[PDB]
Amino acid sequence: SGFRKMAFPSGKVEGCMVQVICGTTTLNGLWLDDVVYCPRHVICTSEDMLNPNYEDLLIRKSNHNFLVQAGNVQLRVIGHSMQNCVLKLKVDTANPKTPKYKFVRIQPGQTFSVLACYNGSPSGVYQCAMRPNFTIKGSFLNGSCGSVGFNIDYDCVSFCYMHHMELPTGVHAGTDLEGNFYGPFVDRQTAQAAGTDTTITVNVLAWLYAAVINGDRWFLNRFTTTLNDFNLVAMKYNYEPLTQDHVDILGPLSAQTGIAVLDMCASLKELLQNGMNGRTILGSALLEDEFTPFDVVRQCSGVTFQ
Amino acid sequence: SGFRKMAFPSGKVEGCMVQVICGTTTLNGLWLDDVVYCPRHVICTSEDMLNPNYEDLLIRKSNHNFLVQAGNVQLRVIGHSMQNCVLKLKVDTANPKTPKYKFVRIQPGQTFSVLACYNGSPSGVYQCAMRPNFTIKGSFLNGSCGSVGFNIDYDCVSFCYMHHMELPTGVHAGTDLEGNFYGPFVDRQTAQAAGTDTTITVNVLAWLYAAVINGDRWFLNRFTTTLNDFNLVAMKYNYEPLTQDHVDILGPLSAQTGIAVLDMCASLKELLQNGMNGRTILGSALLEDEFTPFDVVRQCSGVTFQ
Repeated sequence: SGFRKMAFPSGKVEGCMVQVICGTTTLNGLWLDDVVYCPRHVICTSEDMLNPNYEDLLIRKSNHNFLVQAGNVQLRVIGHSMQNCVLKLKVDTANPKTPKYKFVRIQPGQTFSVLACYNGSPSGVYQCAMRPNFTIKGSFLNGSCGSVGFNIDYDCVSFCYMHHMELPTGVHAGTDLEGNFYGPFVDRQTAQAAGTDTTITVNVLAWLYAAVINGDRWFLNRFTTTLNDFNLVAMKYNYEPLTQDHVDILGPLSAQTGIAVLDMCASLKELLQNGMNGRTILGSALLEDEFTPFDVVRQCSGVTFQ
Repeated sequence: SGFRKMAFPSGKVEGCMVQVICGTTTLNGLWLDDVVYCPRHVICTSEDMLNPNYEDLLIRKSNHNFLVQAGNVQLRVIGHSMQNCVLKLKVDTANPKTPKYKFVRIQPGQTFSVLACYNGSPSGVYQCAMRPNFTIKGSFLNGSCGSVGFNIDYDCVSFCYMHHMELPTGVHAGTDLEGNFYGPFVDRQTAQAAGTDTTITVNVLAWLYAAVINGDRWFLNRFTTTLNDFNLVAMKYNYEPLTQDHVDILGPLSAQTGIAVLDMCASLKELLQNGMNGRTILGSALLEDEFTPFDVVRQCSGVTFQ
């Protein structure tokens, strides 16, 4: 029993993290097969970041200007190319520790594990949700750029995030591993609006299910609701509209607990309208939205990897 | 910027986790050098757990009754001994993936990373505090026994916890790697009182410092206090008494922020007496006590491993 926000074991990703140096700039890179992926702003100075012309800045760089190191072993760059906002450095050596992997563009509301790195060295691991507004609320200090987010199913590591920047508001923005930013953001040191961050309703419901399974039941009421009625309430408190797809994803959890989804919606509605009145749920005084239905099932069943 | 509850990278520990089978019982073991460590209740059946005589139950076991497997590779047990509540299985092969390591008995209030395992396979990683009452609030399903807690400094993994049991109250109890239980607990399926769980005051203060560093400053007041005055309040809300040792540990954080420890105590005192009035600190609606002063410094500075 018990319910914790836990990350995937990071070992498989630890073996892929490298240090990338170009001029004065040092950040983290991801070494898979004979290719190293990193933020293209590795080529920028502090001044360049204000208004970079990446094509022109990269022209001034050759293969030998990129220094790649995996702890102690030196990697020779034998080719470089820019794919969107990522730089692909072709190296002479295939990573012997390359896991089975995919590149995945995740949807907003989905979760992943971040391996926070500095100077190519892993610092720590934690879970994140991709916010509806395509930001993340991580822990990223100077030099953390190129740190990656991932999910692990069985053998396969699915990379979904590379960290690029912190916005003036202190939230975090980045790309998929094809170098396409999540959200409207660009790799320029400028003012960038994230937009209204809504709560991931389906995740909150999944977490309420997790609570019931672990014996926190006080918030269960004798009321029910409709999708329309509920969504009217959702809109007021800046919650994502709940769809039938969402209802279907929660089906296994409703089946385990014997609580219909719309009954659980009615509980959430009261929590939103009345608050918690000093009580807590799974050790939290607010409604948690960083667990997907999958995360709850995975943890309540105890799925392992490799 | 940003502040997250993050675990140590688990790769070094992943390579040490094995499956231990004795009869019908399967749980996790820790393979270091040519010795495998596991909970001694591996030898128990469900019935045995009610009132086990471990010496007598172990007599009925020989080396060949212990099946140890590291993924696919079979380990031959060439010796077994019981050390307190742990079983030390001598195997024929030294773990090639044995990291530099120590065994450490941590103090209450200290934190560590748990690698949750099932069938010898890592499931996930999260941070825990050893509660003042020597319990932990983890996420441990059936088969998770033998999962370990650790800290990593640079090269060295310091193992501090092995999971043994869940109490009827749903909290978790276990041993150091010498097999001595933290707290008054025993490896018997019986009723066991944990005792009053107090809040780790020094950790709450460290976290308040973390908040200030990240720009959450609303709770800073124009008041101050004494240790005695503060501790009078602490006692009322079941907080650990704050000592001068605690004050000294917080010194670096007071120096960074320019907020005296006793001034920060005065803020905490008001928070305890008035609550948060609907506001949050570092995304929490309650006071967090699972970050040590070390954890805050580590994360605010960005210390890496290997």
